[PDB]
Amino acid sequence: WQPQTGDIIFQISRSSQSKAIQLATHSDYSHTGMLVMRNKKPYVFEAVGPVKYTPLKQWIAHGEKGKYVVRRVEGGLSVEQQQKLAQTAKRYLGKPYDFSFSWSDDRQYCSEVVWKVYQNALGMRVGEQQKLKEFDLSNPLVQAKLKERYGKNIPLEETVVSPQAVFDAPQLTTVAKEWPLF
Repeated sequence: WQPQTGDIIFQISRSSQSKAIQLATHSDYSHTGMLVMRNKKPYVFEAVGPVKYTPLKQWIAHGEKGKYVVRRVEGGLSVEQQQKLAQTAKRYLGKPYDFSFSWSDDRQYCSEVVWKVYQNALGMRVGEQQKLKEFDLSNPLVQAKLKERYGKNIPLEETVVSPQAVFDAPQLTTVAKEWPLF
């Protein structure tokens, strides 16, 4: 794998919400970011409170067991497309972490910011949106974490984009994988 600006990278978060996210979204992925080459060095643009750039080596090390998978638009992006993603990403830097998973731009969560950058830079929708209530909220671990964060005021009608949703976007192919399934 030769990292390129725009590559979308996924990992298992070590945060306490990570398991609930995996369960609700039927996914192994609980954190995502987008590669940005800065002076030819790979950084991961990610919404972690705040939205920021992180050196790729450090980003990967933070994932559980160092596991990661990388998706890229099939056939690659042009240099011009890459420069538009990089440019747009700049507009979200410094935004705090979106603890509400709200679709407003005030704060950002991980898959929200990757989705919004692709949409605003290239007009690509990289992933299906659905309502919070449409996820799988049946597991008691999931219900406990929703209670912890939201109490009774769960935003059931909120438009959300999950990491799994971005992963399964039709444009994408896998270009790197260090993820043993044993």
